[PDB]
Amino acid sequence: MLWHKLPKSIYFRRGSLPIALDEVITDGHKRALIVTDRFLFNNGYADQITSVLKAAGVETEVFFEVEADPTLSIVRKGAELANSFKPDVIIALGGGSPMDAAKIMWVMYEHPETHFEELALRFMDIRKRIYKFPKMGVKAKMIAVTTTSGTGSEVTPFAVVTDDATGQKYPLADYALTPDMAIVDANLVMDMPKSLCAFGGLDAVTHAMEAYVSVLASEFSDGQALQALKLLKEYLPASYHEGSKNPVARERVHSAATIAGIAFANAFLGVCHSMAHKLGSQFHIPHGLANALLICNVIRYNANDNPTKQTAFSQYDRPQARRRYAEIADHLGLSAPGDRTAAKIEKLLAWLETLKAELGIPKSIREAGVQEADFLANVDKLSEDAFDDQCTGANPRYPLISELKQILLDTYYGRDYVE
Amino acid sequence: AKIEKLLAWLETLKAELGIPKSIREAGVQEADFLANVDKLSEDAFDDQCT
Repeated sequence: MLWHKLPKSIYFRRGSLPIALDEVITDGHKRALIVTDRFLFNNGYADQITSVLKAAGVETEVFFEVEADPTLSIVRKGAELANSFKPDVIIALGGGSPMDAAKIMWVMYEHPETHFEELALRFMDIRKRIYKFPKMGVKAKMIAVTTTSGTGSEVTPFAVVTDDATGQKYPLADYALTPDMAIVDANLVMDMPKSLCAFGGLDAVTHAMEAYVSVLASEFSDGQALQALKLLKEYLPASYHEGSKNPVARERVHSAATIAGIAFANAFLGVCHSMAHKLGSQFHIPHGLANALLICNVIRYNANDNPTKQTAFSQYDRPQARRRYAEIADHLGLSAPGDRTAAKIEKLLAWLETLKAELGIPKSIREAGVQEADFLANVDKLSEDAFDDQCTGANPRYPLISELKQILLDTYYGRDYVE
Repeated sequence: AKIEKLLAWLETLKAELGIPKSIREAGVQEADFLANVDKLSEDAFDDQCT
């Protein structure tokens, strides 16, 4: 059995933040808490909510203590602040870290008796509905407001928490942590400088390129993935070169980014996802350009006819990983009227590197400022640590350990994966 | 000879303290460095040297 699960209401467009939070004034809440960053609190972005909320009169406060990664102790102080305050509306603002930080400090606010480890053990993935999760939404509810164009963490039920003492990652994922309302505005994002826009643009590119060809791809998220891929090729370079002098392409890039976030929230992600997580978490690389270096090698990694060494149910559901890449390529409008498969694959993967040219990213990991010593020292620390971190995964070809470090070495030197 | 023996020493010191050998290995691209070299060239002249 397969599903399609979304938040209850997604409101969106340019100039829609103050008119969306009128319905929480009308019904019916009186106390509120805001989770955001210190940086946006230093600027005048957090006052745009509090100034509207205090005119009707509600109790508001700001938690601007969010590190770039959640550290499992910030959320403990946040839960202490929350059950000292007792609110019933939690508004998350930002991108990435404040959203899942608010999710984790909300799930421990509804159940202060549950310990973290049984949450870390009972709940690690979906496709496994054993057995159930405690009832939430009883004394509070969550609103999610995005700022950065390119992530979809306001519609996805995912969270990543880093331990302080051991440095241990913990992913949490079940469909009881999606927010109740997602607000998609474009006025909040008009002054971000390049190339912060290009990072999120390539992040949305990879999230939409992956989630079409997964093995969990049902027919309910194919059309939206193809729509997210269609809406970037006209409006991402125009948003990169000028801005905010052209206030048309930026909001369309923003909206297609949250379309991609809707797309991968049901058919899950792949291997370059966790590889980008570990590559960015170790070298302190910003997430978003890590997979932009990897994605062409991953497309080459999946473009093989049929090596039957680690395949599974190859006559049951999946046609071919080649053919769906060909479908992306000739749907996008990049093909002659008379072609074959491999020519369409080549015309597809020739194009995004020409895009990455003017988006202005380095051509390997070494030009991003990564030495040889610590890289070759810890490559076998990462090579199998990126195997058990849920990949599993919906890779069309099941991988093994020594095939990932081939990608990790071919990317750092600036070569291609061909055999 | 004394001057040469002096500046031969702290290069061996920088060896085992583990620091890169030029600015490029620290992670500085060529484009924005050649863009901003004449900005920094005279701006580091008036700034009290003297």
